[PDB]
Amino acid sequence: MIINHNLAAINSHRVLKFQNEEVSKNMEKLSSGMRINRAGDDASGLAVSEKMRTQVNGLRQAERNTEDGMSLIQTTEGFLQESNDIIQRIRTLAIQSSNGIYTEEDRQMIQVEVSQLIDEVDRIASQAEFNKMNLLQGDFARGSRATSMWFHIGPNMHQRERVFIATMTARSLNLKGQSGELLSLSTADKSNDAIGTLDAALTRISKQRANLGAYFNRLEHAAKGLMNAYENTQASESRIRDADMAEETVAFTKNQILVQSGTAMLAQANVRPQGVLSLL
Repeated sequence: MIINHNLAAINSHRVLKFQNEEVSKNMEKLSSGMRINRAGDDASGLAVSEKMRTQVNGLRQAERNTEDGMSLIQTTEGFLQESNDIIQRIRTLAIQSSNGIYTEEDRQMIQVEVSQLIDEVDRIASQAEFNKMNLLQGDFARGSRATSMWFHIGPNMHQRERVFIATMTARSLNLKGQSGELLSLSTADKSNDAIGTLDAALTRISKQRANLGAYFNRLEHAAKGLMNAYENTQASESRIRDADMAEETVAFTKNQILVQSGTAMLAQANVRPQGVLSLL
């Protein structure tokens, strides 16, 4: 028997060391909880998982953006509500002032309230704000040269939609003139003519409310779609990257038993050449 080299021990050790490497890979997978932990396990799977992680993060952020845009729209509509109520009050006052039983003094008394209400409309226009941004002054109007409002409702580069808000000053409503002269109710004839102007202003405010309502409805649908897409994308990403722990435990236990058996066989092969010494 050859004792200068122990080939059985060499073979047993080689098998054992590669079994130990397999055990280490299993432990990595079990402690992290992810099937892919280093490049090499599945390169294309890792690339697809990273793209899907980008998509998941973007879908969550886009849903948050959609909620924020919803909040902005809701604030703007809430601001328009007060203006609509004020214009309704002014129209009722114009109906009353058209009657012939009133003198000029009573019409001036009505014009006092008209002046206060028109000033309140202008105050709403110039002071309605969202995150230090004016909403009703025409900054986001269709032909505006100041700025534009965009909502980024998608996880990718150009997935954004534009929102237009028109001007609700007493001027775009024709309650204030070019030189700043207020709408007048001080005479019966002018009060009668003021009914049509107030009707047109109510029409403009209603159109603006309809536009914002449509914007909100669309944002609702977009948010529901974004949540559904995010759930599906998380399902796909976890199906590609996350480890199944039952299978991993099975493989780990098998490799542990193999390591134990290989160690026993290495110990057995180490003492094998001791039988030669009986011949010396």
